[PDB]
Amino acid sequence: SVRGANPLMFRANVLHMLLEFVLDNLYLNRHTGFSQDHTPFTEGANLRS
Amino acid sequence: SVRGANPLMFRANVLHMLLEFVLDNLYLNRHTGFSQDHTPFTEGANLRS
Repeated sequence: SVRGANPLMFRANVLHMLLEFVLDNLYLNRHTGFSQDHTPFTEGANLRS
Repeated sequence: SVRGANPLMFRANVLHMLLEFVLDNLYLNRHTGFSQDHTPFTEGANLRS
């Protein structure tokens, strides 16, 4: 069945899933730049772009 | 909006304005001639022409 899955394989699958969840997130957070807020919504904070 | 200024930039703007107010007035007062006046109300005064 295409709509179905075998339960005894659940853990195996979930595990591998988490493994990719990690692999796919292995990056360094890069810094971009800002601009001061020209409105009064915030007290002149620096919003990242 | 074309019309309308931004209040948070008021002092900033005003200051600059005062700066030009000074710069535009940085001159020496030149001495020009006069004329001896005999109008009844300013009799004998030397008005600068």
